Order: sequence, then C-alpha cells, then structure tokens
Amino acid sequence: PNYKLTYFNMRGRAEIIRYIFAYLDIQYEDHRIEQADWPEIKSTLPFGKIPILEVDGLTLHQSLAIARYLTENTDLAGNTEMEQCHVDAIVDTLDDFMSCFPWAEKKQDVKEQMFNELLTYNAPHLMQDLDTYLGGREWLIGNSVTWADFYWEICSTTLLVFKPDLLDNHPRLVTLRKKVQAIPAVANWIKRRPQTKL
Amino acid sequence: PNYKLTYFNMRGRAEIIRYIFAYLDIQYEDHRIEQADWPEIKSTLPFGKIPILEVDGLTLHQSLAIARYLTENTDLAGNTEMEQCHVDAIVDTLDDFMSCFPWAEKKQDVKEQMFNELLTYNAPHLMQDLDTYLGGREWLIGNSVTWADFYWEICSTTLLVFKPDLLDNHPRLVTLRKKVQAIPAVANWIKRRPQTKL
Ligand SMILES: COCCCNC(=O)c1nc(-c2cccc3[nH]ccc23)no1
Ligand SMILES: COCCCNC(=O)c1nc(-c2cccc3[nH]ccc23)no1
Ligand SMILES: N[C@@H](CCC(=O)N[C@@H](CS)C(=O)NCC(=O)O)C(=O)O
Ligand SMILES: N[C@@H](CCC(=O)N[C@@H](CS)C(=O)NCC(=O)O)C(=O)O
Ligand SMILES: [Mg+2]
Repeated sequence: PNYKLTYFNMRGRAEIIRYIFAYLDIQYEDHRIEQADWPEIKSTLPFGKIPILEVDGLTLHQSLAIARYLTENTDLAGNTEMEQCHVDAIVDTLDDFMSCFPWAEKKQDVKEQMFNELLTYNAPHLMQDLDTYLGGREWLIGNSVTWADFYWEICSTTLLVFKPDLLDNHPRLVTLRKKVQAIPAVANWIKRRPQTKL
Repeated sequence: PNYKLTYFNMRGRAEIIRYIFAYLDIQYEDHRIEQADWPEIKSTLPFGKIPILEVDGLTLHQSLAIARYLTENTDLAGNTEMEQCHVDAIVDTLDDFMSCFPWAEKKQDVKEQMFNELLTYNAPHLMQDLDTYLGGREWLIGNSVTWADFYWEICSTTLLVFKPDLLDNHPRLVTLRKKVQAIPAVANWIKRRPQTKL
C-alpha cells in the first residue's frame, strides 16, 4: 500500500496523520507544498482543501476522517465501542477550538485581535474542561494511549507557541503531553521532523 | 439501552442522531429544552454544549461522535473501512460549512449580511463540489444509503430555509434529498417530528 500525504510545510492539520504513520511504522511520502504551488493543486481536488492522502491512486480528504481510518482496528483506536465514541468526541472538541482560529487571515491586526481573544478568553476554559475530564487517569480514554492523546499533544504544542503559560495551573495535562512525547515512535518523529512554527 | 437525547426544541445538531435512531429502529427519549432550563443545565455538562446523549449513566457529547457510534456495525456507516472514511469525510466537510454560520449572532443585520455572504459565495462553491462528487451515482458513498446521505439532506433542508433557490441548478442533489426523505423510517420520522424553523 503506497501512501502520499500532501499538505503545507508545517505541522497543522496534517500532524495527527504524521504521528499515526510514525506509531504504526508505515512509510509514506511526506509531500509539503509552498503557498504558490497550492492553486494548481487545489483546482484538481474534489473538495479543494488539504491535507489529502493518496492511497493506491485514490485521493482521501479531511484530516480526522483519514486519522480515524488509519487507526481503525489498531491499538490507537478505543478499546471498546464506547471508548471509540469518547475518542471521537475529545478529538472533535479539540478540533472545534483549533478551527475557530483565523489561520489564513491576511489582515494582521484583525488576525492578532482574534488570536488574542480565543487564547485569553476561550483556551483557559477548554484546559479546565480537559483537566477535569482527565481526572487522575493515565490517558484521556481508557487504560492505554489513543489517537486522542496524540491530538491533545499536537493541539497543545501549537497553542503553547502563542500562549506559553497555558498549562501552568494544569500539571496533569503537562504530564499527559510528556507521556505522549515519550512514546518511542513519537519521540523519534518529534526529533527528526521539519521544525516549523505551526 | 436507556437512551436519552438532550437538545433545544429544533432539528439543529441533534437531527442526524434522530434520523439514525429512527432508521435503525432504536428507542430513545427525545428531550427538548427551552432557554429557561439552559444556563441551568449548562453546568453538569463536562463540556457545556448540546446535544448530549445519556446512555445508562454516561453523558456522551459531540453530535457526530454520537452519530458515528450509533451507526457502528451497520451498513449505514459505510460498507468497508475505506467507504467509512469517505462517509466521515463528507460529514466533516458538511459540518465544517454549517459551522461557518453565526447561528447565535444577536445583531440581526450582521447575521443577515453574513448569511447572505455565505449563501452567495461559499454555498454554491460547495454545491458544485458535492454535485460532481456524487455524479450520476445513486448515493454519495457506495451502493446503499449511508449516514452521510442523511446529513446532506439534513444540512440542505436548513440551508433551503434561508436560500430557497440554492439547489435550483443542482437536480442530482435535489434527487438525493428526495431519495433520503422517502426511506420509510425517515419519511415516518419527518412527519412525526415537531415542526420548528431550524
Ligand atoms: C493558506 O493557509 C495556510 C495553512 C494555515 N493553517 C495553519 O496555520 C494551521 N492550522 C492549524 C489547525 C487548524 C485546525 C485544527 C488543527 N489541529 C492542529 C492544528 C490545527 N494549525 O495551524
Ligand atoms: C442560543 O444558541 C442557539 C443557537 C441556535 N442554533 C442553530 O440554529 C443551529 N443549527 C445548526 C446546525 C444544523 C445542522 C447542522 C449543523 N452543523 C453545525 C451546526 C448545524 N447550528 O446551529
Ligand atoms: N476540516 C478540514 C479542514 C481542511 C482545511 O480547510 N485546510 C486548510 C489548511 S489548514 C486549507 O485547505 N486552506 C487552504 C484553502 O482553503 O484553499 C480538515 O481537517 O481537513
Ligand atoms: N461540534 C459540537 C458543537 C456543539 C455546540 O456548539 N452546540 C450548540 C447547539 S447548536 C451550542 O450553542 N452549544 C451550547 C453553548 O455553547 O452554549 C457538536 O457537533 O456537538
Ligand atoms: Mg469537526
């Protein structure tokens, strides 16, 4: 099975897919494009959005649909049917927040204002909600790591770029981040991946 | 199982779950709230959003996470892992767009202008994409109805309230809506359900 992942040269929405490839030890082409190459790719796509993942000549889309597909019937999926639901819910909650950010906003002052508002007013409540949900458990869902723990680490890493103090009052969330970063395949990918701001 | 769904008295984000319950002939309590009991209830919710689904003492959240869980091991979900990925992707593409609308905006002129903007530029672009993706095939994914077909009928039913002419040059998408509506269990539900604008 031949894999080609296309995205911008950044972690962004594609990183969850990259973590999953790493963990499952699957080789793939990590295709990263410039903004100036985007329009000619975009015009050929069914839905005009990245990331996309090509598998044996079939173009998949939607970052989380792809991540869910790649983890189905692996240990990164929930351990029960209910656990898979919890995984999906946490992932969407995180995605809902990250999606609020005006990432492609060209007017810098308007962009700054919004980032500031979401990070100062909204991000702290999500952290609180996540902290209580985790409680004293080892992973977000069940007794072993799921791709929701992956997604938490990935989202939180980007949020900490803009707001370094985000988890000062949430040591158990920091512990979860660190636990994720300690998984051998993930540590390895973290070590060797392209370093970009986002 | 003792299923209890909580949402506003409206179709909204809960409707997909209601279609699935109806189609799979799964009994549930359809609890609807006024604003009166909203800020009250918004407290015991671990994430303060609806819909939620209570199943034997567990409060589940995220409308699409719940929907997917209920489709588990049925033809409705997609017939292969790959089809399930297509179903998940279409649903997320739809949800991404519906999420763009300022549903709660209190300034009536701002709301009107944003709705018009989205329905004039974004919606026709997405419609061309959806139409070409479906082609002259029977269903969006595979040889039989999936919950992605359900979600398309659901999202478009609401969009048509605001722009009645939205599908006037998309007969294949109209045909899809009609095919979904005439599925007996869906036809039964659509007649039985409370009449609300949204
Ligand atoms: C022309 O657009 C360039 C791509 C801009 N996108 C970003 O900068 C970016 N998006 C996300 C993002 C969005 C939604 C969910 C997410 N989860 C993790 C990152 C992320 N992070 O960075
Ligand atoms: C006090 O706040 C209540 C906001 C009222 N909400 C709506 O009218 C609404 N419907 C939808 C909706 C319907 C179908 C699919 C959807 N996907 C995302 C939102 C949505 N979203 O908001
Ligand atoms: N919900 C989708 C969103 C995909 C998306 O909108 N990606 C952005 C980049 S992060 C994009 O394609 N922007 C360029 C464009 O819209 O033309 C997903 O997770 O894949
Ligand atoms: N992505 C979530 C969104 C949940 C959501 O934002 N619910 C809406 C109801 S349409 C809401 O206004 N929640 C209550 C609130 O935020 O006050 C889902 O699909 O379940
Ligand atoms: Mg989503």
